[PDB]
Amino acid sequence: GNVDLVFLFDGSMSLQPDEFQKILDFMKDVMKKCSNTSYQFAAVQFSTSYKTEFDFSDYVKRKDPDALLKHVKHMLLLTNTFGAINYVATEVFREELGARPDATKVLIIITDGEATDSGNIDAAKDIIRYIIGIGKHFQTKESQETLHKFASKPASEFVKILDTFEKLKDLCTELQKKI
Ligand SMILES: [Mg+2]
Repeated sequence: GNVDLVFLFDGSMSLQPDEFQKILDFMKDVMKKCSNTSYQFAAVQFSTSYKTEFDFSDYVKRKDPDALLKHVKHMLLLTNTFGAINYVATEVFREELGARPDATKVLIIITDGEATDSGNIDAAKDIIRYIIGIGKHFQTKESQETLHKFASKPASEFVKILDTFEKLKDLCTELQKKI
């Protein structure tokens, strides 16, 4: 029943300060609701570059989402989603970072725009992948559909297109129900 969950969250230049803070608050809320469970967490900010803001070992030690994220600095650059997902798959889901070999791997990708880079995410395909596309850049169907390649199948389950986070059916509950 162990789940190792990574939040992979956009820090691009398009995010207003309140919008970036709402992404932080969303991750904290999921963690608080899912705390003291078989879930362990890590979080990675991506924009141009990728930074593990806290790893699974950190999570087990402090178990305080506000302290784990207190040092995050909004990167304010690009949206290199291909590089970021590869980074998570190969550099974050590792025993050296506290990941548990027995656990089910889950990736929650949070983004406010289309990917600026290119390539493939072969190395991450066996991870259960949800993508949340937040805000105005996903107002047309075409834009939304560009996120399907990053998510598990079917997109009707794994791609979430949101005006705001409050409209999402509660993620901790849904994960505990389904994973
Ligand atoms: Mg953006």
